Amino acid sequence: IPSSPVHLKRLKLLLLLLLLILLLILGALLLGL
Repeated sequence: IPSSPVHLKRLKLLLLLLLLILLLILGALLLGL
């Protein structure tokens, strides 16, 4: 069954957002909290 590109877009957006939040916390980690 085909998959609309919008689904893939949201699946990639969610991953990018997760990575952004991860990177954000990896910044706080430099302060210790």
